[PDB]
Amino acid sequence: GELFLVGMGPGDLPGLTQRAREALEGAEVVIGYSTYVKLLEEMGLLAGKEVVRKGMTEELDRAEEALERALSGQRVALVSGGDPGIYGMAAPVLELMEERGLKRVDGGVGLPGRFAGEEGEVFLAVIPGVTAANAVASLLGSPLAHDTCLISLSDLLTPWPLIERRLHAAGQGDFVVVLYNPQSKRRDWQLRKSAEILLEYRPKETPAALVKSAYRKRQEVALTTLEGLREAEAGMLTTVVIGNRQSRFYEGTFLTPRG
Amino acid sequence: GELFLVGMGPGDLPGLTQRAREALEGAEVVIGYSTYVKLLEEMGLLAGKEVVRKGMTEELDRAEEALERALSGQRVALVSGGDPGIYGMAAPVLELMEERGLKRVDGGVGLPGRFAGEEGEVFLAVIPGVTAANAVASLLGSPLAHDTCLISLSDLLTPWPLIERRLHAAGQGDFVVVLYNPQSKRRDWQLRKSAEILLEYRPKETPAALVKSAYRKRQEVALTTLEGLREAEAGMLTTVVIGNRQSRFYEGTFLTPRG
Ligand SMILES: Nc1ncnc2c1ncn2[C@@H]1O[C@H](CSCC[C@H](N)C(=O)O)[C@@H](O)[C@H]1O
Ligand SMILES: Nc1ncnc2c1ncn2[C@@H]1O[C@H](CSCC[C@H](N)C(=O)O)[C@@H](O)[C@H]1O
Repeated sequence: GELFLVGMGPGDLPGLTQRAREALEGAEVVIGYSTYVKLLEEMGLLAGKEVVRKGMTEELDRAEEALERALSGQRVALVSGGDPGIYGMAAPVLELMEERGLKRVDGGVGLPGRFAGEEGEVFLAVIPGVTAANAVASLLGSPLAHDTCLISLSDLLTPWPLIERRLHAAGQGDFVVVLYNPQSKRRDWQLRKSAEILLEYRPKETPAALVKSAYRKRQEVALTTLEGLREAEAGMLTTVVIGNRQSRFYEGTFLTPRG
Repeated sequence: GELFLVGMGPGDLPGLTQRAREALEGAEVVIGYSTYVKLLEEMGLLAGKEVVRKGMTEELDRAEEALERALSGQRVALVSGGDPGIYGMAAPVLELMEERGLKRVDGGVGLPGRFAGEEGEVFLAVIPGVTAANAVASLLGSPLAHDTCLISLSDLLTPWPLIERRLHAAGQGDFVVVLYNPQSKRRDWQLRKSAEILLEYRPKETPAALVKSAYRKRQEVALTTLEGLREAEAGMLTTVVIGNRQSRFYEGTFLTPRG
């Protein structure tokens, strides 16, 4: 069967690539987390297709569901917000295929590729999409105009000590920092802690920003400073951007110099 | 006037977002480096528009050209490969506007935004696109599935010592690394040096890859190891990806684990 991991971009119809539109068009079954599936449903892109979102809350369940359906011979589209390879479905799917002992049967390298196992075969492809970092940057100015680090604050499946390590490294290397999954329930202090770590490498007045629901309804852009981040509140659909030692604000824009 | 910095994505027609297509459609004048402009011309997207590519070799010239035209009241589309905010035109344009003393006249934050000065006004917007990192990752597997660092090896306008610093930090933090502008003429040793720096933090057998002209003609995917990178040759349209201490190869795919 076919299994296409389709990156949706930030969330609006214009945000998808034609390649993503085409992948959805050819899919017989579309799988993804409720919120994303509904966005596509509202766009009117899932008419006449089997839509699967019930019981798709868990990352692993979505991957297993999509893989078993593809192995059975269905043309599946597993949707991800932004890009599937950035804290998305690409990794869970490959890890599951590896676990199931699927082997490449076309002699190729990378993807797309055809794989097969005792339980069938699957043509796997990843359709890229605009990731949150680039999407929120377009709503800020040129914050990522220089070397950037992408870090997820989702301690889920990743030790906080390591995240601290990633933050110190990003801090000492003077990288612009983009925080994915900035705030949680279990640990409502991670954002503040992240800011304090970075504060040891760059000024309090270092430009920072919290962009919520980029390109979606209730989109919100909030400019602040690294120091201000210590008391900031972030949602589940928020991406935080922290400038480097050269970043500065220019007439409302977050400007990170090219040189 | 209008000035839209349009991200083209990797280079093929399906790679553009509908938002990018729409920005080009509404533009009266399209500006960009020869190679990118021609790609769009081949796609048949510039019919009936004033196309500017002669004398557009320099980054600064393209920005100045686009800005002066917009200030004069033209609807301009300044095109960039991938995303305009990743080693693109977003920074040069903002820096030029700042230099010219343009001030925001709509009370907004971030972008899009309207700016004006002694020489006129301009409505500035950045249309995001799939950046090379995400585009080549889709052709590899799930290499960027965890925290990633984007570094440009273009010593142009950026001291090599700093790049070394960025590399050591990325190395010590165990970040997956994506190298933009990997090889030059003046310094045909930067790639090898970069590999040697990272070799002090992760194994020789650490997965690595060189992806050339992703989604374009003569696209090429080459899998190798960090050690192998010391003797690798990269082109101007090549992006290099180096896995972290957990990355591994799986049946032809570059797999960086999610946890
Ligand atoms: N529209 C949007 N606006 C702001 N941040 C967003 C966003 N969509 C996704 N994110 C960010 O991404 C996190 C989910 S992690 C999955 C990310 C996705 N594969 C991508 O490429 O963007 C969120 O917690 C948030 O930090
Ligand atoms: N189609 C493609 N395949 C591989 N690398 C590419 C590419 N297009 C751009 N790049 C990478 O980007 C570098 C130019 S720097 C400009 C990058 C662009 N704004 C973006 O978002 O991708 C190249 O030297 C190369 O490393």
